[PDB]
Amino acid sequence: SLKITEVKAHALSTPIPERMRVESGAGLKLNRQMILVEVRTDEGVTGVGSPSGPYDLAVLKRAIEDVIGPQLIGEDPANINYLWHKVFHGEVSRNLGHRSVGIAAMSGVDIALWDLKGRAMNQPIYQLLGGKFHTRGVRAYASSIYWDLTPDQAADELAGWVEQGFTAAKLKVGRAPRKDAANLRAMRQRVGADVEILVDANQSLGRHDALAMLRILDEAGCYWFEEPLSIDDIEGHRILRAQGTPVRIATGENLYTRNAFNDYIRNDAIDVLQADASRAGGITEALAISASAASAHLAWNPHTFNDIITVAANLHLVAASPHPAMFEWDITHNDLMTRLASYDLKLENGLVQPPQGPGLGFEIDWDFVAAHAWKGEPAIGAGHGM
Amino acid sequence: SLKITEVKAHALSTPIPERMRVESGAGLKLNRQMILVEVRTDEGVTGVGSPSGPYDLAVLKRAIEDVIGPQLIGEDPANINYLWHKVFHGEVSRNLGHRSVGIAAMSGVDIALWDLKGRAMNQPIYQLLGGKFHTRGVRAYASSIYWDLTPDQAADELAGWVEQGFTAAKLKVGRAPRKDAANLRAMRQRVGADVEILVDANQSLGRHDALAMLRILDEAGCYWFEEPLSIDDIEGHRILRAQGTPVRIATGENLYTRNAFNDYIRNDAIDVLQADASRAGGITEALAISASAASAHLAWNPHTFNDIITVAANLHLVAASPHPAMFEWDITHNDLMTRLASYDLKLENGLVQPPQGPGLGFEIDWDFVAAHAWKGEPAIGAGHGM
Ligand SMILES: O=C(O)[C@@H](O)[C@H](O)[C@@H](O)C(=O)O
Ligand SMILES: [Mg+2]
Ligand SMILES: [Mg+2]
Ligand SMILES: [Mg+2]
Ligand SMILES: [Mg+2]
Repeated sequence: SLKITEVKAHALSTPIPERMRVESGAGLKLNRQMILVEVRTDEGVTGVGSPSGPYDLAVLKRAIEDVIGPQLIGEDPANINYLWHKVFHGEVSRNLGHRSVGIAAMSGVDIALWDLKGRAMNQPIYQLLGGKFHTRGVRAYASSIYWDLTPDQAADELAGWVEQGFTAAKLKVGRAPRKDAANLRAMRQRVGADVEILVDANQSLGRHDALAMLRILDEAGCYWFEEPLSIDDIEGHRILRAQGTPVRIATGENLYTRNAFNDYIRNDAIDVLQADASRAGGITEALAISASAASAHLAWNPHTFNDIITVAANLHLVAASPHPAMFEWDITHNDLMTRLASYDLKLENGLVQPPQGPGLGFEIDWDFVAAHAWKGEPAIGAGHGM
Repeated sequence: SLKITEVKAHALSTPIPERMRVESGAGLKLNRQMILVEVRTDEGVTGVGSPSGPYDLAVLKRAIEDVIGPQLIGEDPANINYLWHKVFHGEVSRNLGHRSVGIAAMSGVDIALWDLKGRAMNQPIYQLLGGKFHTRGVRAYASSIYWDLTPDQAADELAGWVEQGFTAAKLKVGRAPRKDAANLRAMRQRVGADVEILVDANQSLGRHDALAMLRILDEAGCYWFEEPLSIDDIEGHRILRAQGTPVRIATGENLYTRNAFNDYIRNDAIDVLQADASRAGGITEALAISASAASAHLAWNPHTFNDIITVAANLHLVAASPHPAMFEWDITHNDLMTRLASYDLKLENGLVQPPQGPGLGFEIDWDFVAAHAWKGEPAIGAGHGM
């Protein structure tokens, strides 16, 4: 058996050309950042992970190295299940908060343990998880068309992503619902019925404006309505779902652990659970959430948006899961999606395949890592919701 | 009008002699720690606060100075309501997590803004809040008799607090329910019916063991059963409450914002909301939670346990609130209760009075602060629940 010797958190920042910054309810993007988690062992088998973002990099680094890390040093990394609970009950729930950046931190470490396990076994993570369900590949969507566009421009951008091979894409909404509606109408007219259009309000709407928008989304045949409301308003989501439209009510990037999703399910408040393996507790926790969605006859389609590691970690699980595929793929300017690792976007008939190597299944460019150390740059401007 | 110039977070640690270290489901106490928040203005009016604990001090310091702080610099501190929302929607909810150490961090800053406001106005916080309801003083309880005692020892400790003037005290339970039961029985026999006995399991029990223990709490006429279960199991709390006993089901030190408590209320799952002004969002947020409890014909009795600032902040609110008083007073070894400030425990006929000075109502001993800089010591050993 191996023993964990170090838990490291590398803070990384990559720039965004001013014109390529995009804004949603989450704020105006400034620099694409991440923590690259590195778990080392006595025999030199290493796993890597990411706790997603945007979350302050110093907060993440401290939580990972100095709160979670000490619970892992000296432990057999093979006992991922034991270690999840040791960390959650020993430190994170009480001492970082039960639905928190500490849970995202745990997630990054958990992903690294799964990567380590796959590397030790010389198997891709999806093989450990029972192998593929989606044997031919996983249907992806282009994430996302952001604010600050006219309707013709939104339609142009959608048509562009479709030309690149995407069969689905997402639109950010929430600031100016009349403009959002005009954008959606133009988008649908441009591409026709065979392209799925998803909408994401980043918690920007109140209940009544969300009900008004849902009518529009229904008219436009939208696939889902993501974060239509504050994630704190469970009943509001039930109200939207109770309208009985074919538009799925989706949320989950900002909800943590299976406990959050259980509360939504018990209140008939969710169609699509979007728990991200890199945020909601780890691969370990996302597995449980995906299963719980299926038990309730609901869907799990994770949020994946931060870096190529968060994408890859979720993709292993999605490939292995019988849930209908609607796999988030960040198409915005992001060096962490292109230059961090050897795994790249490749669409065939609208589908992507999980990485095929051991663990997460690709190689990290450590020269790139060394050249992009964080120097205190901000990731994102102030969010909305006031 | 003033302008905020600096938001500082002083990391402090104070030791606990070996024999004085107590253990509960939250862990074995090692050092009593805090962040002392200091908000400065251009005209030299300063407010202080605390975001409670245990939470990692470096995580807190970074969140306060470098995540929350930048949203405050240059702002008029008088607009506490505006600033709460600027911070929550701008940064904390999404970028630190909606039920998180970030919320505790916000709470410390919010308390400091209220302290600053009171100092600027030359009024105690309770006067701003509409003045006293509890004009004669606030009934307190001794917090707490911890694990590791025999029944005779538990009864003697309780009798000791009664001799000191307390009309109520709390017992920690959950590791060995048969011993817990024996302790309670001995305690009740010793003091008779006129002393309130509270019980706190620190999330240690599952549903069936909690139902079994509730029968014994009922037999012993206990006032409340605090954190009987994981705070993530709302339905389990409903089950306990549905037994219809005179024992109140209490939770809240580990639940964040009014949203958590609304979910408990909507599920008929809570009798006593324990939202702490220094954890759950601030004085601003605790005010709303207290009001919401009253609207639902339930009680708000805050958790207050970390330092004299968290005690004082809650006491101003409790003094002003019509809720029946059951005010938590940390009687364990804690230099942050005795040496940080000029305000101390003064029990008269079982009651305490809020500080009478401006703002929080006492002065900080800055020499003590300077002499107790954190040097990386841990606050608490691994918690339980696994
Ligand atoms: O000592 C402990 O068990 C905790 O740190 C406290 O917060 C406790 O739950 C309480 O109600 O004051
Ligand atoms: Mg567990
Ligand atoms: Mg989203
Ligand atoms: Mg608000
Ligand atoms: Mg407690």
